[PDB]
Amino acid sequence: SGAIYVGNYRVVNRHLATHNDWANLVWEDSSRDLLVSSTTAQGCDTIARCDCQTGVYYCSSRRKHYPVSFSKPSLIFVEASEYYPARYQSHLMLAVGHSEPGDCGGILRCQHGVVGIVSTGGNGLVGFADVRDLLWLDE
Ligand SMILES: CSc1ccc(Br)cc1CC(=O)N1CCC[C@H](C(N)=O)C1
Ligand SMILES: [Zn+2]
Repeated sequence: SGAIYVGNYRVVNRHLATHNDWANLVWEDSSRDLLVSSTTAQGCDTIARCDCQTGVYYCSSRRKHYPVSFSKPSLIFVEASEYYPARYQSHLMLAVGHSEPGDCGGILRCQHGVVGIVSTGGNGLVGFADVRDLLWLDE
C-alpha cells in the first residue's frame, strides 16, 4: 500500500484503489496501473520533473529504503494476475531490488522529488510506475 499526495490529488496503484478513490476519480489508466482521485486536504509531495535514473525507494516488506539505478519509462510485459490479464504496462521503470506484492505504493524519490510508485516485481527486480510526465498534478 501507499499513495502520493500532491495538491488536491491522491495518486495510487489502480489495482489497489478504494471505493472513495473511484467515487472521486480524476483520471485512471489500466495500462499504467495508475489512478488519481481528488482530496479535500492539500498535499505537500513534490513531483520530480527530470530524467534521473538513480534514486531511493521504500520497501515495506523489509521496513527499509534502498538506493537503485532504474531504467527509462517503457512498455514492459507483466504476467497475468487477479487484477489484470497478461499485457504490456507502459511508463514502467525497472531496477534490481527486493519487492513483494504488498510493496506496491512505496514511493521512489530522487533529489528532485517523487518519481513514481512500486507497481510490479519478481525475480530480484522491482518495477515503478512513473508519474514525472503528469504535469497537471501541479496546476
Ligand atoms: C511489487 S509487486 C510484486 C512483487 C513481487 C512479486 Br513475486 C509479485 C508482485 C505482484 C505483481 O507484480 N503484480 C500483481 C499486482 C498487479 C501488478 C501490475 N502492475 O500489473 C503485477
Ligand atoms: Zn530527478
